[PDB]
Amino acid sequence: DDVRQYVVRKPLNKEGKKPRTKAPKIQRLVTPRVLQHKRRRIALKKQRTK
RNA sequence: UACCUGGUUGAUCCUGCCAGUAGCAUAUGCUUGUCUCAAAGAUUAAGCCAUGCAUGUCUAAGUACGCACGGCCGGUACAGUG
Repeated sequence: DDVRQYVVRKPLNKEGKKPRTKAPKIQRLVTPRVLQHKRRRIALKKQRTK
């Protein structure tokens, strides 16, 4: 199940302003940037072993 | 600039100190137009202190769900400034 769907968005409301629905930034989530950071560390292990 | 002068005697030559003489540091008195640099609560009390200030800090890169903002797009997890 993708946790991106189940984030409880905050239903803001105020006068003279367009409707707003804020959601928090999920922390400790596996993303293509996170995976590339583990690949970089493994590559440096190869470099200083060669 | 490697310098002396007055004072003991009726007069003399000495010993010897007193006073004079020049700088330099603190205080003080009188006087003071221009211009440059410039010390300044050490001395006595390392005594006592009203009040204000003298130490804070964010980049692309630790953590943003403050609508606090003008503004995107609207199922976009997080647009940005903060």
